[PDB]
Amino acid sequence: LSSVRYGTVEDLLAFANHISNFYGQRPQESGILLNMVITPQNGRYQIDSDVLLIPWKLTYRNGSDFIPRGAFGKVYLAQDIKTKKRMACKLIPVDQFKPSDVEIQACFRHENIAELYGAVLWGETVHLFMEAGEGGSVLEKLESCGPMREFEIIWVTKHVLKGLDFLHSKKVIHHDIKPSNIVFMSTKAVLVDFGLSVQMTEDVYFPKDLRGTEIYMSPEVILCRGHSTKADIYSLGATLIHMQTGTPPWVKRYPRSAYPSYLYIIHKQAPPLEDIADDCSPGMRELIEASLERNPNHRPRAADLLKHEALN
Ligand SMILES: c1ccc(-c2cc3c(cn2)ncc2ncn(-c4ccc5nc(NCCN6CCOCC6)sc5c4)c23)cc1
Repeated sequence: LSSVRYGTVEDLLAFANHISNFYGQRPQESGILLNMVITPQNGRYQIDSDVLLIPWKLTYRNGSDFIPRGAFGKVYLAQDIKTKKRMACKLIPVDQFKPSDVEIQACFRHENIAELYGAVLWGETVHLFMEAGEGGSVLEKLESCGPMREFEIIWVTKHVLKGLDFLHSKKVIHHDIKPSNIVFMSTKAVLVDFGLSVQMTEDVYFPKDLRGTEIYMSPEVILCRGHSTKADIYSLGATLIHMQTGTPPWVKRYPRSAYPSYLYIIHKQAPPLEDIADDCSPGMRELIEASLERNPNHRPRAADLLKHEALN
């Protein structure tokens, strides 16, 4: 409350609720750390003096760069100067900070999901220290070495589906599955960015605002008339197209302009079966076109997709 301390998920959530309930006062540290990732100095965790914070920007070279709708804050690369340990840092202001920004990552832990290390308030900014992938993002790999080979896609898709299956079993819709939100580790691929993620109360989720990245959006998400976890499956299909072609589903056929109409194009023409790569196995084609299925009730679950012939 007055200083940064080590705590539980309960301590973390109690702090998040207090922040959501005064500028010009001396900036003092306060918050809860779930993991001991910041080296203390004189019995304090002084992130302003001991944590190296630099903006984390991705170099986009293909128009494969879409700003997420309803997104807030900034992504920074945080590094504890003493241990030289790298972490991701989601910087959110006090007024915009609410308990949903941490709830998913703090309560639901899985191998294919990025771990939440803690939340530190310093002045007017709340710092969300998270697990970082030492091997970069899927987008970085695509922009660097070009379109991915089928075996490399199968390896990533197997890991992504395990993380989706987990979140979908806990009734959580990720809402932003894109190559930039899938990162590489030494033995796995992990899902990041839980800012747009919601926990489902009932069988159908009714959004108040249109949130997410437009090119990977399903036809039911654009409509805002209700959707479920199946929305993430369409987005996976859209990322699968991005992985094998080097560009997301609609960008090539319908170029980028100051007057875009992608929400209309997806609604009138989805699934993007024309954007699927010409040189891909019949099994892999079958996997993509089923995940892009127009009707969410006829689209497979993450558990069904893991059992597919292409992956095995
Ligand atoms: C939120 C919190 C943490 C991460 C994150 C990124 C990682 C990582 C672990 N975690 N491990 C390795 C890695 N190699 C590159 N990246 C990387 C770096 C920056 C980056 N920015 C992205 N999006 C820009 C849009 N912002 C707008 C504000 O709201 C959030 C989204 S995706 C993205 C991905 C990463 C991502 C988002």
